[PDB]
Amino acid sequence: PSDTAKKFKVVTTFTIIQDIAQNIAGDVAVVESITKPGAEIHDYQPTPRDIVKAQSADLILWNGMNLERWFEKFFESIKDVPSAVVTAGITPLPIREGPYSGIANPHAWMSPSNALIYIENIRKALVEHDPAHAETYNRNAQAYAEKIKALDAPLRERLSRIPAEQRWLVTSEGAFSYLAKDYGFKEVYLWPINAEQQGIPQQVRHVIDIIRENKIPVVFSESTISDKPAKQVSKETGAQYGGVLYVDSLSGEKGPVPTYISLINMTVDTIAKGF
Ligand SMILES: [Zn+2]
Repeated sequence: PSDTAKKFKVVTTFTIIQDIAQNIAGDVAVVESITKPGAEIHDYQPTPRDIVKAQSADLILWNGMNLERWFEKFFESIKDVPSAVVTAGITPLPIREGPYSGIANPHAWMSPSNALIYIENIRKALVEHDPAHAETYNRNAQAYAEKIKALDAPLRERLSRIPAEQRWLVTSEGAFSYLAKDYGFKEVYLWPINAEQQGIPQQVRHVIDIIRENKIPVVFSESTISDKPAKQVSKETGAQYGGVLYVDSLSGEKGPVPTYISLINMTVDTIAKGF
């Protein structure tokens, strides 16, 4: 097939988009993520090796919706490589309280129906910038979208033993708003979006309140942030610590969450197991 031939190179900001894009690209392009699995993605601090990586790319993809607060500054260091957001056509859910009230929640990929839009935007970008391989990108995008569509029934079935009134999803970052909307959960979080911020101790008390009044049985944390506030809530309440949920990062390839599909599956399975 050729060990020497330089393939079209895509660099993504973080691992979820890398894996979605690699499924669309197949063996016709190579996709690499800037952030490493487990690394916090909202306020990531790029290195000089990161600049070298993106400079080597033919196309740079990012979430937008101000997810990657570092990206626009990072992109100043890149010359003559185009960049594209992958969330065009996504309906934002706003953050509802605090100093980020009204800012778009950037975690749109946790809705599998939204992931179809991610796939379409990535397909368009790949076809635009590497048109010689359009048939491969289109074939692959269609087959991957069908895989994602086929998740809806098993995911809903996996959550089907939790009656509507009990469907409370208590997490650390409020990163699950789109998933909660899709599957009919009421979200509760310890902070509305990852950031250096005040007010988490106050919110811990508020969440203990909500847990106690609704007798919610489980609370979670996520793979790139601290599990201490979540475990503070579980200690003070009848709720068990059920975490860890995956949203901002895949695991390593040898870890429990190597792919975007595995991420959606593991997050849903862990929620269901909590109940
Ligand atoms: Zn996040």
